[PDB]
Formats: sequence, structure tokens, C-alpha cells
Amino acid sequence: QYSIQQSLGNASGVAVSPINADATLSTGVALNSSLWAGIGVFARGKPFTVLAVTESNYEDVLGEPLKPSSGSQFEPIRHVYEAIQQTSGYVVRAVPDDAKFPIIMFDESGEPAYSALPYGSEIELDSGEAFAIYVDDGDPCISPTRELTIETATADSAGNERFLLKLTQTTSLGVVTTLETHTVSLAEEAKDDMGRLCYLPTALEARSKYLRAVVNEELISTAKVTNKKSLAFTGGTNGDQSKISTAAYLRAVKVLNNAPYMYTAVLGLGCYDNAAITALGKICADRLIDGFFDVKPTLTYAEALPAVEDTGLLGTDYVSCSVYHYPFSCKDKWTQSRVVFGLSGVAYAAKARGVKKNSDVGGWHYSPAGEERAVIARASIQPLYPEDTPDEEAMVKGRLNKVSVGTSGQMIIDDALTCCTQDNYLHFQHVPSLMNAISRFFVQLARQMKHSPDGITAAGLTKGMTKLLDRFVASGALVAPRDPDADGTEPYVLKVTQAEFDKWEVVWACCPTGVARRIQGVPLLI
Amino acid sequence: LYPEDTPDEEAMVKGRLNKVSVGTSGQMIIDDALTCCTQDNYLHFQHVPSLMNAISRFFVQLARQMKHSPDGITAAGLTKGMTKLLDRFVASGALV
Amino acid sequence: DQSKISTAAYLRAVKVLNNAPYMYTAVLGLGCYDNAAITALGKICADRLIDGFFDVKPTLTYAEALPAVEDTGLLGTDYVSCSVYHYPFSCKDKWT
Repeated sequence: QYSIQQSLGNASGVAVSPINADATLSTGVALNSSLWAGIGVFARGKPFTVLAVTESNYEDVLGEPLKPSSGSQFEPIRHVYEAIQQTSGYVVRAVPDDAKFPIIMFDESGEPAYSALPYGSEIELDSGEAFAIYVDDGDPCISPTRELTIETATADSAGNERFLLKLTQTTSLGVVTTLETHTVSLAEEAKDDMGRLCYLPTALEARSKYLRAVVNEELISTAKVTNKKSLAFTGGTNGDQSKISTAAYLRAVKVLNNAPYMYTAVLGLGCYDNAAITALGKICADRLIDGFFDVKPTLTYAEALPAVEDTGLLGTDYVSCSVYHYPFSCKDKWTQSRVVFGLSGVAYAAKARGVKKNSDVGGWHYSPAGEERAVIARASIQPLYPEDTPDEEAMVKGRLNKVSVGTSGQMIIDDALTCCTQDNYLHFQHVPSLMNAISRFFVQLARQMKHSPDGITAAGLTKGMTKLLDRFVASGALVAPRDPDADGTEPYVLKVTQAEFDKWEVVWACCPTGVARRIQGVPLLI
Repeated sequence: LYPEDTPDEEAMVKGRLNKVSVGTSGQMIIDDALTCCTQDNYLHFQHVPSLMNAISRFFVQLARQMKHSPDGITAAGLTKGMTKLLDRFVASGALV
Repeated sequence: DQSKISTAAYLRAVKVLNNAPYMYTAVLGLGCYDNAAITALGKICADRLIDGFFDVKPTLTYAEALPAVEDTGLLGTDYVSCSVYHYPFSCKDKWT
């Protein structure tokens, strides 16, 4: 046929305007997905990077669980295991300065040499070294050891010689498995069988998870690789992970702050550094993200209260943050021995269970402390301080959540409170979750409506906000106000004020539902 | 070609990419259809632009014939033709 | 050598295809991975109100697929009917 023009001119031809649709605009936000983020010390992982762990592949990413014999190192992995039973998450690994990774350098002839370098430092190539290969994963080549083999290959039209690199893993007993196989060429312009580019640094950065390579530009032209079998990486050791400086924790927190991925909750994976907890609370307040924190279980009942005040969270600046204390002990599943845990992740599990009760709205109504939401399933619990009882009123004043014995003999979280000094309905965790969800949805929807003529954007904002509020009311989030004489029966009241010519204000008022914490009954005779 | 690796569904939806999956009978299948539209204004779907383009093409072809006509007659012609086309589409189930 | 084709030849072929008396309903990218050619094909699709299908290079991995779509000049509201797909798997040729 022929082209169809648009916005016809002054005569003759006809035109069809582009399709116009604006009342159909909508914003797609899950509002039900819950994800957790945290930092910790793990046996295997890439230092100071955000790593995504799921229910299936978390063990491979984080490596083998740490032995309980070592001090203050088994907590993060087991907290991650407890918290990951519901949803996936993001972790940041912290490493001491003493740790290092191995590097294998190749000469012009092909004679290999071995060295070890710290994680932060960048490698340097001296004269006579064609290139170097190091491990990006950071797992030390102890116990299961990684070995590299080189084989020759055929050319491709242009005569660019290529070779096969094979990385294998060998256990202590002698079991050998093939991990990776790749075809790489020293020539800058090389092609694979399927047409993929064949350059060792580019190929490793594109389709490899373990190895990276750096090639000295001086010796790229004159370099030859011969047949070498079973090249083993030299000794790479991990420093004492029991002692971690505050600077490393701060750097890990800063790295976690700048993460493109979206996470719904922030968890303290066995971190007892006050500065790190304050930074995590600042991140939670900045991102309007719920946060859970744990006081050191080693402290007694009397010493628990000053510990909360020691952390810079007791104030009105951090509202969504919550704290817990758990001084009991249990038994590890992997190793049959006594262990002490921190009550972090169980609260996240309760929150996830409460969220999953609804599909579209999100189901953020339920507090993370209930008869069925929180159960704390563990092998066996032995109290560490018998013949001693806590003070409930002191804990309420200090904003601490305690534990009790359930009807079926299972330990249970009997209260949910946040780190808010005032009693202005904010110490409860039920309301900030709803408010944060509403604010996030409003920000996401308003970001799309930027730079619009007046009137159209008013209708769009009103329609979207009314739909969201109606959905929340239908889900049961909002209840009629407790004062019907002074306040209208409408659960929510929304108003839009243009005010300034370019600025524009929106106000919404909601009545959160009630939480049954104390029940009192009296008998009367008639 | 890349085992032990999984894609991110949400990232693909944000980037307007159509992925593939495994069907019930063991056959690979295209599980989504999206277009290169940044906004979510019902245009990222491929179902609507096809209908709109067909309607526009038919309207252009029919209006090309009715050029240079006295008023009234051309109004009746355009109204009758467009009503017939829209009734046909409604009967076919295009519009709800 | 047909392996290496300059962008000018692709642009000339696209321009020749634009001026075709015959009518076609869809535009397909037959294994063309030149960004300029894909943008020109999308422009033709938008101009003729013709549905278009395009394919990202299968050689890229899952992570690298997303930047490739943004590299092509199709992520916008100007091209609505255009669609893109990714398929990194392999098969066997019937002839060989």
C-alpha cells in the first residue's frame, strides 16, 4: 500500500492522528512481594558485593556452614537459613584484611608462577609475565581445591590460535569433578564456533563466575601457551573472622545502600556493632523500609534494657525499626551441639506469613507477633537463667519485645513494639507498614504523572488514589473513626490543593484498624 | 547453552522483553507478548495496536474514495461504512 | 565475503524496501543485528502502521540481553507496534 500521514496540512490528502489513550494509564506495583537484605560474615562469597540468595542456591553462594567451635561466626549463616525459609534475599559479605586470594601468572614461554594478594589491592604485572589469572569468587583453595588445565585447539580461518581452559574441583578424598570449560584466544579479534568473541578477559567477564584474567599489553603479540596439566592455585588463607573492625562494617553498609535491587525488609544478621545498627536504622528510615534488630543474647534480663538505649535507635527519628531479645539456647541442626541464637529472621518469617495471607493488596495488617504467625520451631530450649523473671512494665517502657510459653508448649512472641519513645500510636508495628506501603505506591504513581497539564493530572491522581484507598478499605485496612460525631463515617478522606502554580499538594487521612493486645472480662450476676 | 542460571522475570518485564518457558507437553513456548513501549498505558500489549492499525487502515482506504463530495451525502456514507465496520468488529468479539 | 556487510548496504536495502508497490502486513528482522537497520525498520513500521517483530542477538547471555534492547533505538513511545524477543538456545539444522 502507501504510507498514512499524520496531522494533515492545508489541502488534499487525508491523515490519521496517532492513537490517543490516557484514561487507561495504570501503575504496576506488586505491593505483596517481601524481600530481606543484610550483611554478615560468610565462608565463601565475593567481598563487598550484593549477592542474591534463593531457597535452592543459597548454600552454594554462601559456601559451607561455619563450625560452631569458632566464636561469633556461625550466627550469620544460621540467621540467613532461618530467614530464607520464606523468601529470597540479598547479602553483603564482610571480610577481614588478613584474607587474600591466589593468582597464577604465565610467562612468555608458558612457565607458571604462583602468588597471593589481598582482596582490595589491584594486581600488577612485571616484565616477562604475559598475563595473570585470579579467582573472582574469593573461596580459598583449601579443603576442596580448584585446579586449572590447559589444552590446545585448532585455528579458525584467520589462523588465530585458541586453547581450552578447564577448571576442576578435587575433594580431600580424591573425588574430581569438572566445573568449567572455556575456549579462549590471545588474539584480540577471535570468534567461537557459534560466533562468540574469544578474548580471555572479555570471555571471562562475560561467561564465567570463578576466574578473571588481566593481560599485559606489551606481550599480547608475542605470547604462546603450551600444554599444562593440573595447575593448582597456591595457598590462600582467610584471616580471623572473629574480630571485624567497625570500618569494614560501615563500608559494607554503604555498599548495601547503593543497590539497584529492591528489598522490603532489613535484617540484622548477628551484628552487634552499635554504629552498624545505627547506619542500618538510618537506611531503613531513608528508604521507608521496615527493619528488625536483635540485642546480644549474652546479656541478662537486667542488662538488656541499657543495651537498647546504648544503640542509637530510641527516638522519634526511627519509627519502623523494631528490636528483640532472646537469651535462650538450642541445638544446631547441622552439628549436634548447644548454641545460642539471636531472634532475628523469625520476626521476618512472621511478617512474611502475615503478608502472604492476601494476594493483591499485600496483607500488611497483622503484627509480626501472633498465635500462629510466630512459633519459633527449634529442637530443644534450655533456659540459661532459671529462677529469674523479667519485669514486663520495664520492658514496655524500654520498648522491648519479650517471649512467653504458648498453649501447646511452644515459645511464642507475645508482643510487637517499635523503637518509638512517644505513645502516639507509633510504637505499634502495624501502622508504619501500611503508611510506608501507601507512601511508596504514591511516589511510584506520581513519578509517572510528572510534567502534565493541569486538570488531566488532577483526574489521574484522584482516580489512582481513590482506587488504592478503596482496595485497602475492602481488604479491611481501614475502619470507621472512633469518633463519629467529630469525624465523618468515611474511613479515608483525600483532598487535592493546587496552591502554587507549579507546586501541588495532596493530603490523605486514614483510620488504622485496632490490635487486640489486652482482653478483660468481668462476671455479673442478675 | 547456560545451565545453572536463571533469568529475572521482573527485570525482563521492566525492560520489555518476551521470555520463553517449558510447556506442559515438554515443548518450549512463548509465555508473554509485550511491545517496546515504556509507559504502562495499555500500549505495551500487542493485542490493541493491531486492532487500532487495522481500523485506521480501513478508515483511510474508505475515506480516500469519498474525497471531493458534497456535504450530507459524504456524511451518510462515512457514518454507514464506519458503523458497519464497528458492528462487524463487535460481533467478532473485538470490543467489550 | 558475505560475513562482513557494511551499514551503508543495509541502509540502501531498507530504503529500497520502503518504496515497494506491493502491500505487506508484517515486517520481520531476518537475522539482522545492525542497530541502524533495526531503527530504520522500526521507523518504517511506525510510518506504515505495520506490525514489526525483531530479535536480539542470541549470543548474548541473560544479563547482557537487557542492555542490548536499550542499545537499539526502539525503547520509546514513538514505536508502539514493534516487539522484541530473545532466545539463547540451540537446535539442529534439518538440511545439515
